[PDB]
Amino acid sequence: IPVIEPLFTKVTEDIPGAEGPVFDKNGDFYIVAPEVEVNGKPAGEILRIDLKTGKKTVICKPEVNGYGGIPAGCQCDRDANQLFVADMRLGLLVVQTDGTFEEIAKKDSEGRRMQGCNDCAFDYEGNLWITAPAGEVAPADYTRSMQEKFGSIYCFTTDGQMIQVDTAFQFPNGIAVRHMNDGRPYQLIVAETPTKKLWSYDIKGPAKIENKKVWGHIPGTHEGGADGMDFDEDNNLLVANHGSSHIEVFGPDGGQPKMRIRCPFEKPSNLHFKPQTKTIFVTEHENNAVWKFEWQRNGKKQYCETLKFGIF
Ligand SMILES: [Ca+2]
Ligand SMILES: [Ca+2]
Repeated sequence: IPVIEPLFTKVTEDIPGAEGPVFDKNGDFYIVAPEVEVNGKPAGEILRIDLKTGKKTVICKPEVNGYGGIPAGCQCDRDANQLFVADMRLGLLVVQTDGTFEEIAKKDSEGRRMQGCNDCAFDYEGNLWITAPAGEVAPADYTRSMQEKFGSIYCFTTDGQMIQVDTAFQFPNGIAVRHMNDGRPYQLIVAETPTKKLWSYDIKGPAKIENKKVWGHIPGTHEGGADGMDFDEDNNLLVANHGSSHIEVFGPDGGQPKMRIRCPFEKPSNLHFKPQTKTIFVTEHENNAVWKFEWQRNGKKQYCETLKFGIF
């Protein structure tokens, strides 16, 4: 498998569990520190990063009823400059740039207790596909599906429904949506970390997925596996292979990686493209830092970059 070794330029450091890199509608960059703890208890943070200086500013330290969150994944909304954050203790949060937030769901559409989330992906229709590797949200005792298969998948629809679309995953992690050229969502890809697998489904409609299938295989026998993911403008899927020192590159059809990207660290966690560029910002857990490197092409436009009132 061809392996490229681009130059990684340091962005910022010392972010415990450095995760969920994201750009908002203004081009501002955000990172979440899920593993920040105070006295041994969760006290995760959502930070804004000045790309010019690398200086960190924590805008939100989410907590509901004394229970601190473990914010791990992000997506920027389109109709409003706000962030949808997957939290391992609080579920789905909507965080404003001013630092204020709101917990989206205590229970799903079936009245079942919500599970802690890790990452999410907006389809062009506005539906948010979320991975829930943890057990029930706070105040429930913290649990995560690294060893047992109780991880779930949700779809938070445009009409405000938190619908559980599947379960029994061994730590569902990164997630991405494949769209047709005309913009129609048609395939959901989900990473199952420890199993070294990437799963896929046919998106039949909002919160409607069918035909679960092992779409791709993650290299290595190291502890870890597929973490964060995203598509480039050509629909190639870059996946951070946590613990492998590489970011895997899958073709439109999946299977085995058609290329790998060597990182100057062992634990790449998540990644995100800077709008209108080839620049990929990468978070990693070896040094708990953020880096950036140039990819061969631009990224696939995020839902937040699309237009509600566009013509084409
Ligand atoms: Ca993740
Ligand atoms: Ca991303």
